[PDB]
Amino acid sequence: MDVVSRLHQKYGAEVEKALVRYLSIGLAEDFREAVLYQVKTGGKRLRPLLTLAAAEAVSGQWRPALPAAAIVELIHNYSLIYDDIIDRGDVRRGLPTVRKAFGDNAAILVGIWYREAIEEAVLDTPKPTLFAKEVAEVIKAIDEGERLDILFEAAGRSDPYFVQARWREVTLDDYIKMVSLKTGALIAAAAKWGVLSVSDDRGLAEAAWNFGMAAGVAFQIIDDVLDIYGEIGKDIKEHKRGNAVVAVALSHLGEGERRRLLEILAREVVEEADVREAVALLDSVGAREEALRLAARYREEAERHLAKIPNNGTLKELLDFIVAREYAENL
Amino acid sequence: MDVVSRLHQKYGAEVEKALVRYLSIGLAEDFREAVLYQVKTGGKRLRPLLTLAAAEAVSGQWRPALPAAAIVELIHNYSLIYDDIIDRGDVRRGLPTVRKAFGDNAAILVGIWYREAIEEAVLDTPKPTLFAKEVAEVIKAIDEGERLDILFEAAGRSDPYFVQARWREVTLDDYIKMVSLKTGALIAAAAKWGVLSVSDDRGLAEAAWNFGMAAGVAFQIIDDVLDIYGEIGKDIKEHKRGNAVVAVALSHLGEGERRRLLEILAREVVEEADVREAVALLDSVGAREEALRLAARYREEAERHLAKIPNNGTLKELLDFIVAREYAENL
Ligand code: DMA
Ligand code: DMA
Ligand SMILES: [Cl-]
Ligand SMILES: [Cl-]
Repeated sequence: MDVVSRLHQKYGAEVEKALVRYLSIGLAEDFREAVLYQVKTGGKRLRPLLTLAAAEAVSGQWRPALPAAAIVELIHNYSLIYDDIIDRGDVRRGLPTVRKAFGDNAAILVGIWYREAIEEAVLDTPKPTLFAKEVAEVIKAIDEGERLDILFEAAGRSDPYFVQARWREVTLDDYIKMVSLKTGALIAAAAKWGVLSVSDDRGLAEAAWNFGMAAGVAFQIIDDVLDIYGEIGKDIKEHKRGNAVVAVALSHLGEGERRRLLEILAREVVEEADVREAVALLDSVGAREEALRLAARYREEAERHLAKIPNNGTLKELLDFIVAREYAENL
Repeated sequence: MDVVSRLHQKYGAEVEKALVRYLSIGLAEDFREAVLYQVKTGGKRLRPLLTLAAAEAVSGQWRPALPAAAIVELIHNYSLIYDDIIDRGDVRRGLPTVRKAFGDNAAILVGIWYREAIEEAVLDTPKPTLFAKEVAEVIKAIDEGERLDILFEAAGRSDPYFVQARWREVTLDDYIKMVSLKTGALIAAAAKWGVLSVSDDRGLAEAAWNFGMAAGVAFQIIDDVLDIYGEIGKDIKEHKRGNAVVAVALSHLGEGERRRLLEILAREVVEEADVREAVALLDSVGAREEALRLAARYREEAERHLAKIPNNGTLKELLDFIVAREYAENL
C-alpha cells in the first residue's frame, strides 16, 4: 500500500466532502450536475493530501487544514477547466472534459463558479485575509505560467496574441521560470497552506513553500521526459519549446542542429519521422540524461527544505511518489 | 452638464487610476497591453460613480470608497470579457472586444487575471473579509443570472448544456428573478459598497442595496424595450424569452398567438417579416406599455429606498439618468 492509497483512506472522504460543500453554496439545482462534474471525475488529489499531511506533521492535526486543502484542489480544477477549453481537450482522467460534455461556454460559467467556491473556502480558513492574498498571488502565478508556456510554443494556435507575442527564444532559465509558476507554485502553496492552517511559525511555512516548489519543478521535468520518451514525442508534435528535454537540447545543439530542431517544432503538422529526427537531435547532446539530472537537482533541493520540517516521514513518502523517484532513477 | 459628466470630472481620474493599479499588481510587461485593454476602451463607469456618490452622501467623503469602486467596475468588466467570448461579440464601446483583438483563449487568461485584480482591491478595502464575501456572492449572482438568460433563449446556441437544459417556460416572475441577478445585483452592490466603505450603519447599507437593485431592474426593463422598438427587434432575432416585453406578452397572449410568438423566437434565422409579425403580437396585448409600467414600478421602488438615505441629491440625479427617466416617460 503506497502513501497515496493510505492518505486517500485517511483524508479522502473529508476532502471530497469539502469540495462539494464549497461548490454547493448558492448552487442552483439545475446547474449542480454541470458544476460538480469536474470534481466527480476522479484525480489523485495529491495537492490537498500534501496540504493535510503538512498540517499533520507540524501540529498533529489535519482537519483544521481541510478548508486550505479544498482551496488548493479547487484551484487545481479551476485551472483544469479553462485548460481544457484553451487546448480544446476532449478527455481527462479517462472521461469527457467539462467543455466536451457541456460545451465551451457552459464550461466558462462553471469556471467562474469555481473561483467563487474557492473564495468561500478562503473565508472558511483560520486566517481569511492571509489566505485571500496568497490565493490571488498563486492564481496569478498559474495564469502567468500558462501564458508563458503557450508563448514558448513554436506553432499551433489561432489566437492573434499567442501568435504575435510568441517568444523568439526560450532558454533553460526561461523554462524553469515557467514551470515554477505553472506547476511549482500551487504545489508550494499546498504545503505552505497546510502549515499556515495550524501554525504561526513563519520559518516552517517558508520551508514547506520552498519544499513544494522544488518538488513541483522536479515533477514537471520528469513529466516532460516521459512526454518525449514515452505516445512517443507528444510535446514535439505539439510544438513545445517549454519542455525540459527540448530546452536542454536547444542550449547545447550547434547552430545547424539547433535551427533544424526548431524547424521541426515549427512544422504545422509534425510527422512520425519528424519526431524521430527531433529525438535524435535531443540524444545527440544527451539532453534526456541532462533533464533527469536537473530533476535530481530539484528533488535534492526539495529534500533539504523538507529536512527543516518536523515529523516529516509521511511528507517524505509523498515527495518520493510526487517526483516519481523510484521510476526516474530506474530510467 | 449632466450628473454623469459632472461626476466623471470629479471622480473619473481617480477611478481610472485605481483600475490600473489593481490590475498592474504582478502584471508582466508583455501581458500589460492585453490586460489593460478592457479598461482602456471607455465606458460610462456608472457603477463606480454610484459607489462614490453613495459614500459621499452618507459621510461626506468619497476617496475611502475608491477600492470598492474599483471592485465593482472590475467585476463589470470581468463579466464583459467572458460575455464577449460566450456571445462571440466582435465590438464593444465602438472598438474590438478583447476576444476579437487578442483571441478567445487569450481573453480567458485576461479574465482570470481580472478576478485576481478584483481580489487585490478587496484586500485594500476598509473591511476586507466582508467585501470578500459580498464579492463572491455578487459574482455568483451574475453568473447565475447569465446562466438563466441563456437558458431562457428559444434557439441559437451550440453548447449541449444550453440546448438540453433550456427552460420549457419563461414566466414574468422568472424574467424578474433573472434580471435582478444579471443586472440588478451588481448595481445594488455598487450602492451598498459605497455605504459600507464609510459607515457601519446597516440600515443605510440595506437601503442603498435595495435602491440599487430596484434601479438596475428598471434599467434592464427599459433596455429591453429599446431592444425591441429601437435596430428594430434585436432580442427577437436573438431568440430571447428573457426580454421584458416578450415575457409580458407571453403572459397575456392567447394560446395560438402565444404558440406563434414562440415559433418565431425559435426560428433558426429570424427574418424581417418575422420580427414585424412578432412585434404585432406584442402590440396586440399592449406588451410595450405594460413593460414600461413595470419599469415605472421599480423606479418608484428605487425612490422609496433612496428616500431613506441622507444627503441624496446627487444619487437622485444618477437614478434618473440610470433609469433613463426623461426618455422613458417621453416614450
Ligand atoms: C502533483 C501531481 C504529481 C499531480 C499528478 O496528477 P494531476 O494533478 O496532474 O492530475 P489529477 O488531478 O487528475 O490527479
Ligand atoms: C448601469 C448602466 C445604466 C450602465 C450602462 O452602460 P454599461 O454599463 O452597460 O456599459 P459601459 O460599461 O460600456 O458603460
Ligand atoms: Cl485532525
Ligand atoms: Cl474624499
